[PDB]
Amino acid sequence: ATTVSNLFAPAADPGAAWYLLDTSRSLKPLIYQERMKPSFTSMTKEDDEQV
Amino acid sequence: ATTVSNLFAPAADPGAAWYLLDTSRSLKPLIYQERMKPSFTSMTKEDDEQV
Repeated sequence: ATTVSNLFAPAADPGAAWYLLDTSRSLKPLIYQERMKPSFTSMTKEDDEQV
Repeated sequence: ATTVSNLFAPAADPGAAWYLLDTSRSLKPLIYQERMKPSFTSMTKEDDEQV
């Protein structure tokens, strides 16, 4: 705690143990979508909006 | 325009010129997107509606 100066939060870590700080967790990789076919509802009805 | 009670407006146009007095220009001709698919939203997946 500093009475006046509160600039930022420089962080120091050992990063050498079996684990690391703020470990990341993922279930499955990233998926991408292209609703461009004529069968897509919005791109035929929503003023031809494709997403 | 002359007289009172203005009448309908005929028009005199030549046809010899290959570039006619008017012109209808289009990016694409007629195109159709009949969605006869079992997975289409409104035929089996939102309603019993074929479009």
